[PDB]
Amino acid sequence: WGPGETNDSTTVEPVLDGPYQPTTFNPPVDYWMLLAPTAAGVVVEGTNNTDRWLATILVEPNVTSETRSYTLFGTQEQITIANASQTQWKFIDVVKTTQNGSYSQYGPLQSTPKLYAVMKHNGKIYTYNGETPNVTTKYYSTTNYDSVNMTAFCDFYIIPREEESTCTEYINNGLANEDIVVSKTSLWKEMQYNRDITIRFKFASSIVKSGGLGYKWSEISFKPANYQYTYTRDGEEVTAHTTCSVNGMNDFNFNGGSLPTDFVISRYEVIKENSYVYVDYWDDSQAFRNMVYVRSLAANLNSVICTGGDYSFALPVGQWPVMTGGAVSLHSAGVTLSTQFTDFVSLNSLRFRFRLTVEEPSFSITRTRVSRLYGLPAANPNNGKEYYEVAGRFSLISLVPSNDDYQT
Amino acid sequence: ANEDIVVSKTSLWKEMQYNRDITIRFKFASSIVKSGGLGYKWSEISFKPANYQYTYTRDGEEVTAHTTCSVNGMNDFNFNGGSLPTDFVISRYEVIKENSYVYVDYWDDSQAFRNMVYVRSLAANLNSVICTGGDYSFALPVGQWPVMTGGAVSLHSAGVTLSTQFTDFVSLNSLRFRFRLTVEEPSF
Amino acid sequence: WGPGETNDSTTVEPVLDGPYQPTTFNPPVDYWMLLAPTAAGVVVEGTN
Repeated sequence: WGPGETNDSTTVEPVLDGPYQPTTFNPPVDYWMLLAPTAAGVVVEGTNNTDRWLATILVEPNVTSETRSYTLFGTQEQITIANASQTQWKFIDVVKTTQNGSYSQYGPLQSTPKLYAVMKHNGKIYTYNGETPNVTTKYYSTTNYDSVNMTAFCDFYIIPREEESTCTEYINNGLANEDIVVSKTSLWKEMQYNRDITIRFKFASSIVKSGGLGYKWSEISFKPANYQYTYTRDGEEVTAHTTCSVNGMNDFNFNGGSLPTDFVISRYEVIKENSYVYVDYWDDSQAFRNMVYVRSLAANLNSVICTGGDYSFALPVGQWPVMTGGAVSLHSAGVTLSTQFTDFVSLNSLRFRFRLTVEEPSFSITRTRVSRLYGLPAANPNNGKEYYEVAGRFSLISLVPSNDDYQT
Repeated sequence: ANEDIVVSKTSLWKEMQYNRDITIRFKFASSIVKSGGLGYKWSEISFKPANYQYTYTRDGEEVTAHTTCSVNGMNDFNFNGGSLPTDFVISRYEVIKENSYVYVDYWDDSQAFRNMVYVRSLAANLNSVICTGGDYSFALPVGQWPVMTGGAVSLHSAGVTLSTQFTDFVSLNSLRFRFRLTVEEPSF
Repeated sequence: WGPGETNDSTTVEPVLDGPYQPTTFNPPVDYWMLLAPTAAGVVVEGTN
């Protein structure tokens, strides 16, 4: 008995984390900001506003010593620049330490892929430098490293530090027809059973987080959940196993924006009227031993309520949204038998399909305008409970061998 | 309450084996929905159960077989060109891999297939096939239309499942062959 | 004869498209741009 095959909803894998628009933000620590601009000029600025204004500038290839008017932090400034490379773009880091302070150029980096990377760590700003295909990194010590913003005026990505092995190669290279009898005649009769049943089951969810800063998730999906227990019926102790799965779920997604600090749920599934919940039940009882060749199946099962649990999203900053509310009542949508035939043995399953009907209260997510939706979330379907239960009658009509027969 | 009653008397049954030559045919379906906005963001490009009916001569017997093809265990991929309204985005599409399988449900009308109930055991020996991926354009209001190309997956025989839905008097049967996948060149 | 329940999934009502970031582009005809500022000053600019 037991294991069916109804799995789904797997996902792999954001590699660049998506293009982010030109904005001013404060990326985290131990994470590399990767710049791959499309037009020359200013690319990124870093400002602490008391003693540190850094500005990285991209000079086109085959540009000689000349002065240009670049708007650095909202004000025009005459910056002198030169590049000996006829084909390779040149990154220069113009820095000052006062509001009216002097601009001083550091670097350069002559690189064909037009890729640059920066990060903050332990009181310094590390950046890429050197030459291709022999690129390396350098650093500049800076006080108050943890409060400096990094404002980009061009598209960029964010890559974790632990994937430095991928960051380096990124910077380097970029992205007849007959009937045969087998046995003689046999002897079987029909036996009708009436028993009682108490199916105990539980939900399980699969939580896969999107790689990046930590503000956005990738997948919060359902997953089949198994359960074992031991219960009494008419004085006999039976050790019953259950396995709950689902189908026909509806995929909701939230997007606060493309900024790396905006909360995004690329997908999370919910059960509604257009869904079902299957409960595969099996035990080692003698009734189930006999129940192989079955003619009819019926059962008078009661209804069960299932509520949504609270899920706290661990954001770096801000008040954590909490998905709360939601609940659905169930009713047995008949029971199906399945028989999977393997090379050497056969496997069975008795799946009680349960249809769904929404009830009160609705679920919501505070501080977020997407509110007052229906359904039971996949974030925490168990609502902190160890199991749900549905109990009732079981009425079976099966085909079994016969004894004390052949006459009246 | 626990009791044991009888509904019918004794009877006689015979364990009889049937070997038949089967030629299954099937097809796939696509359900491509365009999301709100300009027309550069797609919400879903996903499979759909593909029903197909056909008639074929099996050892001179005309047999009308009805099949329904689907895939299970697939993985969810996506693509992004940017959050700008003119950038090509596909939020979630599905793709079959080695971790997945292909389930072809079916039934037909010949006596041998009308008699496959109370099966004790069974097995099928088939060969492998190939399914390649075709072309499809993405209609954009303004700009060259992206088009897809490449990809191919070979199927190899697997087990069978016989599903019987009972609602309280009746039997509702269907057969279902399974196929394991090996992704084969060309890529997509 | 009837097939069993096949595995499926359906998206439903992604009505709120966006939010997008400040940027420049040529919006197409037959499409309302609905702007929602948060501070005073300029909101949208346009030039031929």
